[PDB]
Amino acid sequence: SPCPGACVCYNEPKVTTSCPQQGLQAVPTGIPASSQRIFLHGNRISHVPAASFQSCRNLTILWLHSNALARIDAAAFTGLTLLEQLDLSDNAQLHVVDPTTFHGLGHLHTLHLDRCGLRELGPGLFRGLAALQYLYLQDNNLQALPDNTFRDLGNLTHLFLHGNRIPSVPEHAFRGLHSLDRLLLHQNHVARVHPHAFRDLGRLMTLYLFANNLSMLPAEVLMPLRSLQYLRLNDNPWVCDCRARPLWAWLQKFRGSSSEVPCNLPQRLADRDLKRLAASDLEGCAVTSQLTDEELLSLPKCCQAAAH
Amino acid sequence: PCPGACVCYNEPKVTTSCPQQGLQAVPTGIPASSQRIFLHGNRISHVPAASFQSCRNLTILWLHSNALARIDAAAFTGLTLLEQLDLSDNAQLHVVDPTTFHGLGHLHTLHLDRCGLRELGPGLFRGLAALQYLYLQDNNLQALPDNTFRDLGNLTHLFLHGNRIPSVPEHAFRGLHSLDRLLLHQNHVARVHPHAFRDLGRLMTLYLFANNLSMLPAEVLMPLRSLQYLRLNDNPWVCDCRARPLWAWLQKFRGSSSEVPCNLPQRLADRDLKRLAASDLEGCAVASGPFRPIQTSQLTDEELLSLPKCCQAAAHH
Amino acid sequence: GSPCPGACVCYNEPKVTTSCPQQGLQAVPTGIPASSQRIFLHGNRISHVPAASFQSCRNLTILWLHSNALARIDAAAFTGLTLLEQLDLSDNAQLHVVDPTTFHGLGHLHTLHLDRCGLRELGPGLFRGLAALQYLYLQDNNLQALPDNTFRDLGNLTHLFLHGNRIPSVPEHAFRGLHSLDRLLLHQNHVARVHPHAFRDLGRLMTLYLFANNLSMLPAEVLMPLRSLQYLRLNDNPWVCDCRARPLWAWLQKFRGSSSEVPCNLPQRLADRDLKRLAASDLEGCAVASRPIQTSQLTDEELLSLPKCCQAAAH
Amino acid sequence: PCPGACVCYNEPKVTTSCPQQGLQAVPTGIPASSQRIFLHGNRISHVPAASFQSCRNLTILWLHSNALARIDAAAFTGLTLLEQLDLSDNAQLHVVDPTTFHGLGHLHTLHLDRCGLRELGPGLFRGLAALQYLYLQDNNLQALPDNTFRDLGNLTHLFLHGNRIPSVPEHAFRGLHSLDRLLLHQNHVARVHPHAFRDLGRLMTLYLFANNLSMLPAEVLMPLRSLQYLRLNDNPWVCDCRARPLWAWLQKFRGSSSEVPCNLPQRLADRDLKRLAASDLEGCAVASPIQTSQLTDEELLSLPKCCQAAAHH
Ligand SMILES: *[C@@H]1O[C@H](CO)[C@@H](O)[C@H](O)[C@H]1NC(C)=O
Ligand SMILES: *[C@@H]1O[C@H](CO)[C@@H](O)[C@H](O)[C@H]1NC(C)=O
Ligand SMILES: *[C@@H]1O[C@H](CO)[C@@H](O)[C@H](O)[C@H]1NC(C)=O
Ligand SMILES: *[C@@H]1O[C@H](CO)[C@@H](O)[C@H](O)[C@H]1NC(C)=O
Ligand SMILES: *[C@@H]1O[C@H](CO)[C@@H](O)[C@H](O)[C@H]1NC(C)=O
Ligand SMILES: *[C@@H]1O[C@H](CO)[C@@H](O)[C@H](O)[C@H]1NC(C)=O
Ligand SMILES: *[C@@H]1O[C@H](CO)[C@@H](O)[C@H](O)[C@H]1NC(C)=O
Ligand SMILES: *[C@@H]1O[C@H](CO)[C@@H](O)[C@H](O)[C@H]1NC(C)=O
Ligand SMILES: *[C@@H]1O[C@H](CO)[C@@H](O)[C@H](O)[C@H]1NC(C)=O
Ligand SMILES: *[C@@H]1O[C@H](CO)[C@@H](O)[C@H](O)[C@H]1NC(C)=O
Ligand SMILES: *[C@@H]1O[C@H](CO)[C@@H](O)[C@H](O)[C@H]1NC(C)=O
Ligand SMILES: *[C@@H]1O[C@H](CO)[C@@H](O)[C@H](O)[C@H]1NC(C)=O
Ligand SMILES: [Cl-]
Ligand SMILES: [Cl-]
Ligand SMILES: [Cl-]
Ligand SMILES: [Cl-]
Ligand SMILES: [Cl-]
Ligand SMILES: [Cl-]
Ligand SMILES: [Cl-]
Ligand SMILES: [Cl-]
Ligand SMILES: [Cl-]
Ligand SMILES: [Cl-]
Ligand SMILES: [Cl-]
Ligand SMILES: [Cl-]
Ligand SMILES: [Cl-]
Ligand SMILES: [Cl-]
Ligand SMILES: [Cl-]
Ligand SMILES: [Cl-]
Ligand SMILES: [Cl-]
Ligand SMILES: [Cl-]
Ligand SMILES: [Cl-]
Ligand SMILES: [Cl-]
Ligand SMILES: [Cl-]
Ligand SMILES: [Cl-]
Ligand SMILES: [Cl-]
Ligand SMILES: [Cl-]
Ligand SMILES: [Cl-]
Ligand SMILES: [Cl-]
Ligand SMILES: [Cl-]
Ligand SMILES: [Cl-]
Ligand SMILES: [Cl-]
Ligand SMILES: [Cl-]
Ligand SMILES: [Cl-]
Ligand SMILES: [Cl-]
Ligand SMILES: [Cl-]
Ligand SMILES: [Cl-]
Ligand SMILES: [Cl-]
Ligand SMILES: [Cl-]
Ligand SMILES: [Cl-]
Ligand SMILES: [Cl-]
Ligand SMILES: [Cl-]
Ligand SMILES: [Cl-]
Ligand SMILES: [Cl-]
Ligand SMILES: [Cl-]
Ligand SMILES: [Cl-]
Ligand SMILES: [Cl-]
Ligand SMILES: [Cl-]
Ligand SMILES: [Cl-]
Repeated sequence: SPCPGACVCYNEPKVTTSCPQQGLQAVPTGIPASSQRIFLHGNRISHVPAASFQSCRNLTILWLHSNALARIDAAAFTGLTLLEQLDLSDNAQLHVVDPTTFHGLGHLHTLHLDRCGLRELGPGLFRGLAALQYLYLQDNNLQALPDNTFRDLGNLTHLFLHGNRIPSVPEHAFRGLHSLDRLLLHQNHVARVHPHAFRDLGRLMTLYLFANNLSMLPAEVLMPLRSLQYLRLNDNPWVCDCRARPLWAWLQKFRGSSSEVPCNLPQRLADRDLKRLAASDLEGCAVTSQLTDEELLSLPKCCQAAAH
Repeated sequence: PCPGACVCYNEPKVTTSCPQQGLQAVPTGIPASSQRIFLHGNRISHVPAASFQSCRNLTILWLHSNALARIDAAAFTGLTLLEQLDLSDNAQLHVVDPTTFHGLGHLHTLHLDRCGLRELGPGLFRGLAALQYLYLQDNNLQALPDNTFRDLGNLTHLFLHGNRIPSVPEHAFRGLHSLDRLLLHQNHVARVHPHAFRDLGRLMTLYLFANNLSMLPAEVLMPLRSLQYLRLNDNPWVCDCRARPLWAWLQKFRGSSSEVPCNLPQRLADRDLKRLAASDLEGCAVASGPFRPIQTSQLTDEELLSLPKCCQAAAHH
Repeated sequence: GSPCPGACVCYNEPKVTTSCPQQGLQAVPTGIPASSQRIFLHGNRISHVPAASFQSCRNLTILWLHSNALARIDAAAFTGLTLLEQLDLSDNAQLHVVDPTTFHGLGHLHTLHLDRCGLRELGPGLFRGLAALQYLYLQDNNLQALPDNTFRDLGNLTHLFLHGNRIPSVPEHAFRGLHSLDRLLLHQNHVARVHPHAFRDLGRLMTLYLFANNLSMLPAEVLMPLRSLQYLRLNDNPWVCDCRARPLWAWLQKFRGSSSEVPCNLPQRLADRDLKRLAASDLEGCAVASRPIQTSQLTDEELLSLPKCCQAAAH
Repeated sequence: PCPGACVCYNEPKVTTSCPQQGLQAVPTGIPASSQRIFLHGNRISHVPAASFQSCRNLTILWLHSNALARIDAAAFTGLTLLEQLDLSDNAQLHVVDPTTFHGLGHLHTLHLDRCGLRELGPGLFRGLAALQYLYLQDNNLQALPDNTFRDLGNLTHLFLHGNRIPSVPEHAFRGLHSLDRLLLHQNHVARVHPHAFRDLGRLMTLYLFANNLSMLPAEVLMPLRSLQYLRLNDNPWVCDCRARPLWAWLQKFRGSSSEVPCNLPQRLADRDLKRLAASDLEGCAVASPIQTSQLTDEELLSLPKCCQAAAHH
């Protein structure tokens, strides 16, 4: 019954404790235990200690974005077995989340972790979140997409990873994401997508890969994407020589929608859209042609053969 | 001995035919060997259990356009050779007992349109594994519960237009793996659950026009691999970020579709979603709640929760 | 109506019951309470069951009509009885025939007693749609055949009683559909042969009675689908212990379950020997029905109708 | 820092051990890195959600032989690395909230015996796909609801003896396809549904002794293809017509079984059913001494089907 001074409390449609943008630097004491939704966003809260909301057993929505979170205790969400939506975004100094923090939240549907200065995704961080549908991880400081990071997320439909520093997509980065509809990887440092990286993405409808470091994309990697409707590939250093031939053909047959695929090399094809190129425009190796054998091994197969 | 108000003959099937004779009840003395009985266009109001009990070989029963107020739950129990049952155009019938069709394993067509039906009780279509045509249009249905058609694995046609169905839950159409044509137009459909059409891999025609769809998840169309024709006009489509998945689906789809006219935002009013470019679909156009012409920036976080996810993303950043 | 019929006793516990057995009733009594869940009319002298004889008793689950004087059952006798679970029509020896559509629509029927009803045949469609049926009693009738697909809808049937009839053989598809059958009683008939693959659908069968019949041989291959077999009775059959008995002999050696004795009727040298206890070398040559008649003097038509090993013999 | 009543050490696993210290509450200050906690033999009465919340890596929790009156539904929610949970010998616990074990997808053993349990609530064992050992013996259970163990695809041992289970319904043991050992002795089991053991194809050992079975359908034993040892003694077996299916099964079964002593009729008292001949099983021995001929058709409805046949002849 006693509502905290910084807060407004009401009962319909859900029991709500709302205290946003009140300059709070700590979670207010005396939050009604029957709260189903708690809005603490836009304050200056620095920490989330253990069991900060433990009495609110019926909590389904916890809003904590745009604070000054520097640390979240691994036991911060004790008691919140029914939590469905958790927004922790826009806390640029958070940097790290203990890998066990979200454990046991089997009702979680939405998790906002964007703009949290996250340096890495720890092992087990998203384990057990079988009901999760939306995962926001964009605009962090991620430098890797480790294998099996999303392995338990069989119900995930939306995965937002744009605006990090992801250098590549390993084979099993997206293992287990059989329900994924939308995958956004634009504005990273992706220089390559491993073969079979999209093996589990039979339901994917939308894939953004623009503003990355791709010089090539084997058509074979796109072949599991049988539900694909929309593909974005612009602003990549595409090399339109022999290595572009598979992607070129795939683009000709694909009935969905796609962006331009502008050539960056060779110079004679600069600013040409690959989709509009004739097959005979794709010749030789672009990369100076005589190289070290170790460097020759690092080039596409058609370049190694073009030397011969 | 043929009833006075009737005409009886034996080929091609034993038939008792007495339509539009102003009959106040089912006539007595219908030949027990009857296979086809045409009693439509009369003034019959009840069908007790004993009415057709002697007609063991009955396969076709026509009772449409009568004055049916009631059908006994045991009216057809022993008549399991029944193949076609037309009970339509009896507007005051209002309700059919959920056990009325149990055991009719040879039934192929069931007409229940224009019967003022208020609801489909649990188990109404249970066990009808041979049913091919089901007419339920122009009734007073206000709900399409999960598993209503669970056993209709052989149904090819399902008519549901002209009711007041407000939404399609996830398992409303579970089990309909033979369905070819599904007509849901002229209802109040405001939303379709993303996996509502999971079993409709053979569906060729789908009507959803004249409803209340502000958006349709492209995900719900994805299982419709046999789809050839899709009707979507006369819905209040919102052509903002929420329309992006459907927009892409419409570009790739090789079958035929109606226009998808944008209702909001105003700058895109009467534009066709099919003809829009991706860049046209940016941001959020608030089409729900009180204070109806409103900017997303003016909405609390709590208010944003009722909007599409992509609207929430647009408002915050 | 709600008052109890004169010849009856009515009570509510445990189920609403109308009980009028052995009252000398010649017809179904009027005024049986519509709320009846159970009706006992056995041991009277009821001569027929006309259309809708109990149609108001919508909650009826048990209808007892055995040991009456039924000469006819109207095809629509059981109108209204959608919830009927146990129907006992047994011991009406002058009934002779049931209209093939009489039980149609009785989807809750679990038990059906039709034994000792003088039944001359099982009409096409007689047991159609009885998906819940578990017990079917057909013993001590006058059945002269088991037509194909007679039981094809009886997927939940566990007990089938057919003894004391005049069934002459078991055709290939007689028992199609009986995937749940546990006990099959076929004794005291005239079974001269069991068609190969006749037991194809009886993988759950635990008990098979074939004694007091006219079997001269049983291919071991016909028993092979019976993976659940526990008990097999085969006595009182004119078993012929020649070359034709070799497969059954081998089967009996390996069989881990229980079986009766299998007494040899021919040849005379092995008369009344138990096939189970014979050595394989005791099984030789071919003994035709018949002084023993040689294969050598037989017609080719007759020869073709003998077991394969007999045809091979003397050839 | 190790709590005064405890001993703490690192190898082989980080362990906090404080058993039999007369503790009335879970000690505060248990090291967060604890993988194993031994608090058995104390007098602990409550387990609030906060108790073990900081022990994120907790794998083994021993709480047996305490005074538990209550376990909070959120007591283990975040501790999803739990593999062994021993809550046994807390006779006043009586109820475990149906959500208590949700999300424990690494749980391998769960001890709930001697907890005075009155019921198993819906969803109590939901999602425990890793569970191998489940102890539920010596409680106060009066029913085994359908689908109680539906998700326990990896369960090998299930102990249910010493309860008051009156019957086994058709789908009580649905889902238990890895089950090796099932102990149901010392209950009140009067009947087992014919298809109750449908999913128990790997079952090797079945204890049904000290119950109230007057008969057991052979049909229920048929799917038990791996069965090796069956205990059936100390039941009031009726060796009349209703025993014929079990009689035959007993003749064919090549694993081991206890004696199956007849309780009725008097002429076969204390005889082993396994040793009887088929001719010894005839007619109906009515539980009362009442003749079969004297029985009304109404009364016969509550008897085995073969008794109805033996009565009417
Ligand atoms: C949660 O909701 C339930 C059901 O309305 C209620 O009984 C319970 O008291 C609530 N819990 C809290 C902590 O308010
Ligand atoms: C995932 O979504 C499906 C519906 O698509 C739902 O039935 C299921 O309960 C959800 N959760 C899990 C763990 O499958
Ligand atoms: C990736 O591309 C950016 C331009 O968008 C460039 O500045 C950067 O050096 C590239 N990095 C690598 C590793 O190629
Ligand atoms: C129904 O059809 C069967 C077979 O054609 C026939 O024997 C019977 O007389 C017909 N009529 C009735 C009322 O059963
Ligand atoms: C469905 O229809 C086909 C022919 O259209 C038929 O062969 C099949 O038996 C029907 N299925 C059922 C379950 O009756
Ligand atoms: C649906 O739209 C029609 C016209 O477009 C309107 O008359 C009706 O009120 C709407 N229904 C709902 C529930 O908003
Ligand atoms: C059958 O039982 C139902 C519910 O017990 C009752 O409402 C109904 O009146 C009964 N029918 C008759 C004919 O008594
Ligand atoms: C047949 O038996 C199965 C197994 O007990 C049961 O689930 C099913 O409901 C039964 N069928 C009918 C029609 O009663
Ligand atoms: C059937 O067996 C009996 C044995 O009592 C025998 O009398 C009868 O002739 C046999 N029937 C045939 C057709 O051989
Ligand atoms: C759990 O173990 C990991 C190492 O696997 C360690 O980094 C972490 O600090 C441990 N957690 C606690 C609360 O001790
Ligand atoms: C079940 O057991 C198998 C074999 O021991 C194992 O591979 C599997 O991981 C187990 N399941 C779980 C959920 O641990
Ligand atoms: C079996 O039931 C009887 C009374 O019905 C009871 O005395 C006996 O203790 C029961 N058996 C067991 C093992 O509890
Ligand atoms: Cl609440
Ligand atoms: Cl804010
Ligand atoms: Cl903290
Ligand atoms: Cl959500
Ligand atoms: Cl993104
Ligand atoms: Cl999408
Ligand atoms: Cl390729
Ligand atoms: Cl792009
Ligand atoms: Cl170009
Ligand atoms: Cl290449
Ligand atoms: Cl070359
Ligand atoms: Cl008309
Ligand atoms: Cl009128
Ligand atoms: Cl009526
Ligand atoms: Cl329609
Ligand atoms: Cl069509
Ligand atoms: Cl979608
Ligand atoms: Cl349209
Ligand atoms: Cl149009
Ligand atoms: Cl506008
Ligand atoms: Cl347009
Ligand atoms: Cl964003
Ligand atoms: Cl009698
Ligand atoms: Cl009659
Ligand atoms: Cl029999
Ligand atoms: Cl049996
Ligand atoms: Cl034959
Ligand atoms: Cl053979
Ligand atoms: Cl025998
Ligand atoms: Cl001889
Ligand atoms: Cl001998
Ligand atoms: Cl042969
Ligand atoms: Cl140590
Ligand atoms: Cl102890
Ligand atoms: Cl351990
Ligand atoms: Cl023990
Ligand atoms: Cl035990
Ligand atoms: Cl049995
Ligand atoms: Cl024992
Ligand atoms: Cl065995
Ligand atoms: Cl066995
Ligand atoms: Cl003995
Ligand atoms: Cl008894
Ligand atoms: Cl009696
Ligand atoms: Cl029995
Ligand atoms: Cl008998």
